[PDB]
Amino acid sequence: SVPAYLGDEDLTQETRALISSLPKEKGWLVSEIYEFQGLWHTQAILQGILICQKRFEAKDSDIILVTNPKSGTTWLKALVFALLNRHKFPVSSSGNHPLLVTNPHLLVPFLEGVYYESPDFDFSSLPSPRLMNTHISHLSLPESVKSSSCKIVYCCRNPKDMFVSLWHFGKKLYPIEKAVEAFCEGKFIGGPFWDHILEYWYASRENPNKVLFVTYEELKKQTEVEMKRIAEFLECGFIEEEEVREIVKLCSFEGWRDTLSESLAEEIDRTIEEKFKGSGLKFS
Repeated sequence: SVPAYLGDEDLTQETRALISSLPKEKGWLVSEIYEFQGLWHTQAILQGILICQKRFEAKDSDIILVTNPKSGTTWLKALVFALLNRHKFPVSSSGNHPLLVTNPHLLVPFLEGVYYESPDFDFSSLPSPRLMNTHISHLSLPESVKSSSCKIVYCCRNPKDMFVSLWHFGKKLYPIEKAVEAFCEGKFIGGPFWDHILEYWYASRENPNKVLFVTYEELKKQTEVEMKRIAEFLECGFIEEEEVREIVKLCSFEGWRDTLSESLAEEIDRTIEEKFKGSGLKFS
C-alpha cells in the first residue's frame, strides 16, 4: 500500500516520500494511520501538520486553542472568541456579533485543516489577536509558536470521551471492543492519548505563562470561574463578573457513560491510571 493522492499536487510531491517512509497501521476511521513525531495520524491531518510546521508564522499576540480530534469545540471557540473580542464586537450588540453572523469554525480556524485543504492560506491576513484551533502535540507545534510569547489553552476531555468521540465519528461514516483495545495501546488515531494530554499538562506547570490547562468538565460545571481563569491567563486587566456572565449568556445558544459498557470504561480507566501515575493529573 502507498498513500492516497489528496489535495494540491505541489504539496503532495513535497510530502509523499516522507509519509511513505513512516510506520503505518490499519486505520479504523480510515485505511492507514501513520506515526509522526510520536503520534498516529490520518493522511489528511499529517499533510496539514507537515505544511503547518513549514509555513505557519506565529505572532506573540496569538491565542491557540488545543483540543482533541472529533470532540465538539463550537462552545469553547465561542466563549474564548467572545471574551477576546468583547469590545471589538460587544457581547450586547448580539445580533451583529460575529458568532451569530458567521460559524465559530470559520472565526476560529482549525490550523492543520486549513493547511491540508488550502496550503497557501495567508494567516497573516487575519486580524490580531488571532484565535485559532489545533490538535497538534505540544512537541510538534511549529517552531515559531514554541519560540513566541503567544498563549496556548489546552482543553482536556476525559480519555473515555476522547475515544467515544472518535468511535461515534467512525461508526457514522470492526467491533468497539477491539477499537478500545487499540486506543489503550496508543496505536490509534490521535494517539497515544496519554502523550497528547501529558505534554500540555507538563507545559502548563513548567511554563504557566505560555500554556493553560483547562478540563472541559470544569468548564462545563463552573463556567464563570473557569472563564475568569482563562481571562486572567490571556489578558492583563481586570474582568468583572458580569462581563463574564454576559459572555456565557451570549454563547449559551451553542457522556461516554451512555456509549461505553462498563467493562470498556474500566479498560480505559486501567490505562489512564497506569499512564497518569503520579503526574498528578487525575480524572473524574
